[PDB]
Amino acid sequence: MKITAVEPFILHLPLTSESISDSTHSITHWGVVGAKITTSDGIEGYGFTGTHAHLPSDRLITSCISDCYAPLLLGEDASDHSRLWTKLARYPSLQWVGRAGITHLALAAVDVALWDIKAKKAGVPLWHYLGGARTAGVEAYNTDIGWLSFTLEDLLAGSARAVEEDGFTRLKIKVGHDDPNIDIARLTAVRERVDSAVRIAIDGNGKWDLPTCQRFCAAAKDLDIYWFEEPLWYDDVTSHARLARNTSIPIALGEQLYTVDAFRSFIDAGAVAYVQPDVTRLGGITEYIQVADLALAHRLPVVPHAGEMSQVHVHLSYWHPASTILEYIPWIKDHFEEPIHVRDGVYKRPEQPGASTTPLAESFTRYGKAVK
Amino acid sequence: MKITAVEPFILHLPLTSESISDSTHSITHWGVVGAKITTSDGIEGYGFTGTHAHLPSDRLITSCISDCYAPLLLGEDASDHSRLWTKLARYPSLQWVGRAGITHLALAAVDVALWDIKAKKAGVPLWHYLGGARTAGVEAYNTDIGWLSFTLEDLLAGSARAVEEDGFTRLKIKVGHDDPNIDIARLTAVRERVDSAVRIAIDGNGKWDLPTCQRFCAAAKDLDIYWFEEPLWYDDVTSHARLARNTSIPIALGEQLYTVDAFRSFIDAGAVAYVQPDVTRLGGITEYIQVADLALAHRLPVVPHAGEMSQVHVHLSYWHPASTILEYIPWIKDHFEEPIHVRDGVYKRPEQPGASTTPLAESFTRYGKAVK
Amino acid sequence: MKITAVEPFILHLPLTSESISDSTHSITHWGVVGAKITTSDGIEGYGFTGTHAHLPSDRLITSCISDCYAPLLLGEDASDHSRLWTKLARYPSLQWVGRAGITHLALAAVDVALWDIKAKKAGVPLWHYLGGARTAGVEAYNTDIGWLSFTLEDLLAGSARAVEEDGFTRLKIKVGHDDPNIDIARLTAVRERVDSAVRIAIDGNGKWDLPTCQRFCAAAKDLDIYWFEEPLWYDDVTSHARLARNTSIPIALGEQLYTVDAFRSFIDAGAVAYVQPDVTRLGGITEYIQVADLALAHRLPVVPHAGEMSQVHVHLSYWHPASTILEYIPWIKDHFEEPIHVRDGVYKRPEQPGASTTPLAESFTRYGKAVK
Amino acid sequence: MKITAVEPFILHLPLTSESISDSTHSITHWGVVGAKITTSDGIEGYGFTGTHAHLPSDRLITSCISDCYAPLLLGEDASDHSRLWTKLARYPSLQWVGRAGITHLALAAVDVALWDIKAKKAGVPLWHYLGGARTAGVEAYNTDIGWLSFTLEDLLAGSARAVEEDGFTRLKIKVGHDDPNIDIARLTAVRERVDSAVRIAIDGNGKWDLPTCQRFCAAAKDLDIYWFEEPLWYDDVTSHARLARNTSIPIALGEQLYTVDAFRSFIDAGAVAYVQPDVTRLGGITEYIQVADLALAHRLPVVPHAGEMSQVHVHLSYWHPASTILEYIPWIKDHFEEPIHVRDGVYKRPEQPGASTTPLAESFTRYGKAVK
Amino acid sequence: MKITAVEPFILHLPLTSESISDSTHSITHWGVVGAKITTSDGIEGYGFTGTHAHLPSDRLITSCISDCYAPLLLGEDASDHSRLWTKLARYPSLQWVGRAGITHLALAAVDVALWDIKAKKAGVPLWHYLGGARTAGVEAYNTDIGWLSFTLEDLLAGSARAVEEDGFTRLKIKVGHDDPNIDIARLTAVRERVDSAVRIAIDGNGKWDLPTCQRFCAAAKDLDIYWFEEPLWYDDVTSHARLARNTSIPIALGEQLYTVDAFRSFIDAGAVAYVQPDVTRLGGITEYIQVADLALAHRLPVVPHAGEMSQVHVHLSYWHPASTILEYIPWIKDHFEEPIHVRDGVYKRPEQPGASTTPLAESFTRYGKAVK
Ligand SMILES: O=C(NO)[C@H](O)[C@H](O)[C@H](O)CO
Ligand SMILES: O=C(NO)[C@H](O)[C@H](O)[C@H](O)CO
Ligand SMILES: O=C(NO)[C@H](O)[C@H](O)[C@H](O)CO
Ligand SMILES: O=C(NO)[C@H](O)[C@H](O)[C@H](O)CO
Ligand SMILES: O=C(NO)[C@H](O)[C@H](O)[C@H](O)CO
Ligand SMILES: [Ca+2]
Ligand SMILES: [Ca+2]
Ligand SMILES: [Ca+2]
Ligand SMILES: [Cl-]
Ligand SMILES: [Cl-]
Ligand SMILES: [Cl-]
Ligand SMILES: [Cl-]
Ligand SMILES: [Cl-]
Ligand SMILES: [Cl-]
Ligand SMILES: [Cl-]
Ligand SMILES: [Cl-]
Ligand SMILES: [Cl-]
Ligand SMILES: [Cl-]
Ligand SMILES: [Cl-]
Ligand SMILES: [Cl-]
Ligand SMILES: [Cl-]
Ligand SMILES: [Cl-]
Ligand SMILES: [Cl-]
Ligand SMILES: [Cl-]
Ligand SMILES: [Cl-]
Ligand SMILES: [Mg+2]
Ligand SMILES: [Mg+2]
Ligand SMILES: [Mg+2]
Ligand SMILES: [Mg+2]
Ligand SMILES: [Mg+2]
Repeated sequence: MKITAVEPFILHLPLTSESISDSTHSITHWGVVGAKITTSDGIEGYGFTGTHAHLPSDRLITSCISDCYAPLLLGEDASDHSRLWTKLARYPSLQWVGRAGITHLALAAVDVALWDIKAKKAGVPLWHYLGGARTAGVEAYNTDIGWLSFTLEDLLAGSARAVEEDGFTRLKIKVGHDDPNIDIARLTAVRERVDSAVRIAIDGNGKWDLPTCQRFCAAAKDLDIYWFEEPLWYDDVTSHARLARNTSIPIALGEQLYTVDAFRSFIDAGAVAYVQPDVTRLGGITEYIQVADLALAHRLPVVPHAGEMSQVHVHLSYWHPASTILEYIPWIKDHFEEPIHVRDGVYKRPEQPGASTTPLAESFTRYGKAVK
Repeated sequence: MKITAVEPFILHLPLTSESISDSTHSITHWGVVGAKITTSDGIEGYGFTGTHAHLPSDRLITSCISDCYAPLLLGEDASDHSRLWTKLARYPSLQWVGRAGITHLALAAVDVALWDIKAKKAGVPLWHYLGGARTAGVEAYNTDIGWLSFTLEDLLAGSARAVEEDGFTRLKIKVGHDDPNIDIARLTAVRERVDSAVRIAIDGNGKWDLPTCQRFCAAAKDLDIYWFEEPLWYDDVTSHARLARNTSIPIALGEQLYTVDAFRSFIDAGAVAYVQPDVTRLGGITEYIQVADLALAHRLPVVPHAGEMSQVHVHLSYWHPASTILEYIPWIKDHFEEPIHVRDGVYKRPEQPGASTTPLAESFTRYGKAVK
Repeated sequence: MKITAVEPFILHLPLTSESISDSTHSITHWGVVGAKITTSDGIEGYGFTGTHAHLPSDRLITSCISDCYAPLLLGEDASDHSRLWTKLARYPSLQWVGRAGITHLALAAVDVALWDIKAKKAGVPLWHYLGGARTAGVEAYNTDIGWLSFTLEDLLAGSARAVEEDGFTRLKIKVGHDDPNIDIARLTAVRERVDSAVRIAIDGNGKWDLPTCQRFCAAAKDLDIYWFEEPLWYDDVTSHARLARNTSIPIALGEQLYTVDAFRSFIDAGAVAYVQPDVTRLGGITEYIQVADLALAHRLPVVPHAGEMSQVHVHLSYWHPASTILEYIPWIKDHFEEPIHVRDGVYKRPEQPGASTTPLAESFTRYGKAVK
Repeated sequence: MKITAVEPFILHLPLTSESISDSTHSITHWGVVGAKITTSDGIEGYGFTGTHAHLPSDRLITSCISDCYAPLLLGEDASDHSRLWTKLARYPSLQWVGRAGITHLALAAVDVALWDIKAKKAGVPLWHYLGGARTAGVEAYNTDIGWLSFTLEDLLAGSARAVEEDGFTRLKIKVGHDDPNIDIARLTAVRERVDSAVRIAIDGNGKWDLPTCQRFCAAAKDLDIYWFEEPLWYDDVTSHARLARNTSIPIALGEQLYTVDAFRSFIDAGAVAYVQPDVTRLGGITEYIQVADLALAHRLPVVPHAGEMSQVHVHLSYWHPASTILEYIPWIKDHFEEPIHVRDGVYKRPEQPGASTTPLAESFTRYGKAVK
Repeated sequence: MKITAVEPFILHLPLTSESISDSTHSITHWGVVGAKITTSDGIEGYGFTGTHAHLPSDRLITSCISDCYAPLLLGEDASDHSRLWTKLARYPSLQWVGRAGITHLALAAVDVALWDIKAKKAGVPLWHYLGGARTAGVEAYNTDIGWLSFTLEDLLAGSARAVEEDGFTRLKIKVGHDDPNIDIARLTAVRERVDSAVRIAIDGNGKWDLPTCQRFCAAAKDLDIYWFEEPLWYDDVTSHARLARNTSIPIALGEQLYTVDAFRSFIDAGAVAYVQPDVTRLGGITEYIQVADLALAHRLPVVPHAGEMSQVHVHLSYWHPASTILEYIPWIKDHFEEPIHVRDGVYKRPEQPGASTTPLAESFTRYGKAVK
């Protein structure tokens, strides 16, 4: 049906703690920056990217949606999401300043909105729309207990609680101290504290260089590390490729990669084992699927990064057959008409029509930010 | 909606000539071998593979459909095509005798029928269902004027008529004489006879070995050969990789590859530049799309092989953005409710709901063969 | 001598326990699916593939034999097994739907029957026919004690028994739990239970992905694992090549590879150390010998998978100079005119004319299935 | 000296023709989009990126300068350009939505401005500031005669005039018709029309795929093509590496690469011979010099793309010892206090203090666009 | 300003001990061998290489400065350091006998002098001149406690004092006994004596062969070695590449590499992780910056070798963004107008105008050697 409006929005949503840090960033709010797209039948779709809620750059994203993309969308058939992807992504003067960064992030929001419309119009949740479930249950792993800002006491207590009270069997812990031996001490303590059956991944958020990583990986050989995420600089294929061959610890990455080209480059190089596409980083669901299919072709597991806090990815992980486990961070879920829900370490299947990207009205009222 | 019936069928359809040959095969009929699947809502989906109309082996495919797969489909929701693909393909005892060959051909027919249903239920042609058109017009190329069984006089007459009467500006001509210099002579004569702006691809159907191809390609350096399809034995990746590096002539292949894995092997090795997935050889549209995505990641053109005489691939080439041109062979199109149609070298865009796999009732009656 | 009849058959034979499982399959019977080929001199040759005894698909193999291949065999000189291998394998309309899967499994059964005729006519067991013995004793390894379906208790009791009562010094144990640390625990217990001089290989039957295998293999570094069989997806060469370089544990594979081409791809990539051809999966003894010669040229060991419960491979392992040890599973032996036999961990050298593929007349009677 | 103001600007400057096209873009104006930075001593520095004068996206770049970066610049010592490059480029919440695209183009404008200040404070032109001249004359090549939008007649006329009247001996001609043989015809005609000692490079602006390029390059074997710029998709390293190996024609690229990492991927793969950094695309002069040094280490020539119509690159090419020739397009030069000037195919060496980025005052009033 | 005089000098400065040794050399003095260059404004710039104070070869370097290079410098504008680098380095008859060795060490002294002038004329320390500080503090590592000539007792004493009294948390210890197990013993003792958070690098000074290194690195697996510097022969890229792949211990090198080309060979081969350019070995600051930029493009750390006891490299490490830590050896610092100074393991940021290369006037009279 015809697109009748495109309306950008910004939400700045509070976190589990007043501030959290990884190796590289410290944040107080999560940005949900996106667009609401309405069709002539009254259907409203929502899509968004995920930011660190820095309002001046959030507004670059919304301005690209309103001023650059909206005129290319109004009056077009929303059904035609694959045609409209190319229309926007490769619009020549936008491509000139694009292919990555702001324009791509804004493209992601639009694309996801169109998919939310499609599934809404069909009257079914997206995972079902796309062709049904590949698993009886998508397992969660808990990232929220693992922030680098946590003192060791708090890291241990939260990790213990997740496992002993909340039924997680999979955690992810941040690393990235200037001296990695501090990380080794932290992980060693977590491993002594929790049951040996608990799987523990780690994430460096691109902090370290190749030689630092080689040493750390050798030092972590007995800690049964499930994967090491973003060990190195995001755009350095070759360093990842060298590291992967130097250790048995699997490398995970993808949350900072904007394009299918970039994923191809890392995958072909053997520089990534756990592939982490993100509909908020890549060009939406349309490009995510292409990356997932690339991963499948290499028989590599798809573990998407929670740029959208798994609101969209719970669908894609329930559906796409290369998928395995699913990141869990509970910061924003209660602000959606259909919150993700994890119990006993398993994500529930979405039930409402769409991609569970529709925020509560009250959340816009309370936490909406002006776009100009 | 629930699947209430799965009924296999075989059509043996006559060709443009009494017999045609390429380097390897001589045939008098094309086999359309597949499944009609009915759902509880009265929708009827069709899908098929393509064979050389050898009845005893055609019945192997239909028996796998009725005897192996129908019990796993009856009563399932036809909507769940992704889940059902895994259910069938990976059914352990079938996988044991499968992963390729007869079981995969049968899987292809089922998977296409389920997509036909899905598009029919949505009330739209498959290309539109998938997300809209990537082009205003898919260009065709004519294979039917190029058979190896044609005398040079007839090869020339047909090629000239395609170009000068029918408006084709793209042809494919078979090669594969024992002495390739005969092919060079044939191609040289075609090149002298038709306008220089006619594009001419060639197809060896896997007849020659690596040294024979190296010499042939060097000898063909002034003939402006668009691609060299299946130059070497179908499962030999390395020989293709070495030829590709030895010549500027592009290599095309895919029509004999059963799996995404095989595609990945060839692509990653640099052993193919024109990727030729085929919904009748791969595990249907579901697996085709994965291969198309894989080729898109490598920025390589998708030019699918007409195993279904392009009745399905017209949709897929209208939609998938890596697609370029489309093989035309007019043998079966008049037996469908929506025939493909080419005018002035361009495929007509499909209009009817479904994947244009629905044969005319009267074509079953006249050309059907008993499945037992 | 001229072939005068080709008669397919199916036997469904019971196992050591009522059900066994590995990482991927659970089965209750073994399918012996094949052909009896009679020559004008009254000699009867038997050859068969090995299936999971799924009757509907067993009948696809037998119908290929009777309806597709029998017409190409009747009247031919059975002596000409090399010429007839090509005649059948490359018959154009059948190659079109083959090269792998059902048509190749059927081909295997025919080929082995022709070899059985050749050795019977000569009056000698196959190993002798081929050129004599490479060893005075083919050592066995016991797979039947290691099924993934066994509880730790039973796994330990069976392993102890094979070693302590039955004189085995080589075992293979299945792995492939969702969490490989459960397999680490099982293996560690076996290692504690049996004498250190027992060689223990493992087999994942294709169940895990590359990063999972990397972590497992690092974790298994002290368990003295003899080989890790089918660690990854069967058709994924690259993942195997990366795993092989990441660990010192040798990789074994081949039971699922249909062709000499697939073996060459894995071997050339350094993706396999223990090469596992199977006459029931490859195109019979004919293609087996090609792959065994390929392995010899790489100075790699040939350790065939017991698709035929070693009834044929005992001959080939006694003869081919690259051969080493031989899988033992005792499920079907007692149904043959010459059962394999293992005493003190060594295979008895066969003595009767042929390839020891002739089943007892009573076992058709009791365990035969109708082919139609 | 302290930075006291940061003021963005947009100029839309008319071209030589009403419209021009390459294979991908059609434009009527050139966008000079940047920042004027004032220090407490009264020095004003100018820097800018280069756009296709699409006002809604130009304003994303300005809004990044004023709303994201100015607050990080006000009160800092302008002299600290290397420290400030990092402060802005790696500011956590901006890196989150950057590393490429709009944030990087804005960084480039700021960086160039701070270099302009530096050389203005020192009272010397940039090339002298950086350490003196590597050549007595930088040779020019004329791109403005070769647009794809030119008829053959006009391409010939203009090329002839550049060479016969204006004293150029180096030209660049666009290619990228859907059928490359039209380009071969065009080039063939140009080669006939102009003297044989005229060097002719070509530029596809990323239009074609690998196989198309392989065939074109073979067919261009006698045209003496100096380089083939952007033959393939901008982010596809592998296709470029494969092409570079397949032809003797040198590959040129860089104008679309945002980072040193991207350049290093292409250079290390042997995917580029003529390295084309651009201060308007990379993060300004600071990042350009890194890339030029990287090219030097590989002994490859540096031939920067005219994103700033060579107002800045004339300095960098007079200084950096890896530099060779310099693109010339005369669209904006007369709008500057020190226009570039080419006589007899050689650039005048700049004389005024600064980076020749200062527009004439009347430029802003006549061609300025409002930033909101 | 014009160069008016070029005057070479030699200082022989005493060390911390009467003699020191590494695996290859024993020395009693450090040679500061360079040039004082005077301009017409009265500014005097100093630059030097670093020798083992062998007077007959020191005088080859001085004689190159005075007899080969001064005539190419007198009357030139000192500001033109990049042009002059080329004029000298590539002067045809000197390049003939150069590109490395004595002519290159002399070039390095001249180049550093011209940079010293530049920063002195601008009235600022070099690090500020080049664009400001990348860090608030450059960390030091102490090499002077680790000489191979130290008994185990003295190695332990000094290491303990550096850490416990002087506040170092980073040390470098020489290795290179004929039997590396003596070094393993030494290191093992050091690791026991000092706190576990002390980082310990090692340096073999090119003493051992590949197999010796492979075994040592394996045996050093629990010693937490930060890097292994110059493990192998200085010009043997391949052995270094093979070693780097065989161990998780990072390789460091560069102090013996004269050119950017050599660095690029090692970096591209993956033969070095810690890049160690030295202004006294490469052609001064000009060539150092090229190599540091090359390392940046590979995201590798730059840790320059103290050929000038870090008098110059303190500036380059405060500025260049790829820099990490800085070698400290206190032998000569007190002989300079601005000594380097380390407190609590951190270098003071230089304050005086110039490159801190200016010796105290009384240095020449007390420690000067005659150049003829
Ligand atoms: O790496 C991640 N998850 O895998 C998170 O995205 C980051 O840690 C947060 O955004 C804070 O920067
Ligand atoms: O190669 C082909 N198209 O590209 C055709 O499929 C074959 O030539 C036909 O099936 C006849 O064997
Ligand atoms: O892998 C094996 N031996 O090595 C066995 O073939 C399988 O475990 C059985 O057929 C059950 O699936
Ligand atoms: O490729 C180029 N120079 O080498 C030009 O930048 C483009 O042709 C213009 O921006 C118009 O798109
Ligand atoms: O290798 C070193 N630092 O890293 C030192 O330069 C040498 O040990 C001294 O020059 C004595 O030969
Ligand atoms: Ca790939
Ligand atoms: Ca081989
Ligand atoms: Ca490099
Ligand atoms: Cl951006
Ligand atoms: Cl997942
Ligand atoms: Cl996983
Ligand atoms: Cl959440
Ligand atoms: Cl607002
Ligand atoms: Cl088959
Ligand atoms: Cl094409
Ligand atoms: Cl047709
Ligand atoms: Cl099959
Ligand atoms: Cl063995
Ligand atoms: Cl048995
Ligand atoms: Cl952007
Ligand atoms: Cl040049
Ligand atoms: Cl201009
Ligand atoms: Cl020398
Ligand atoms: Cl460091
Ligand atoms: Cl010192
Ligand atoms: Mg992460
Ligand atoms: Mg073909
Ligand atoms: Mg097995
Ligand atoms: Mg260009
Ligand atoms: Mg050293």
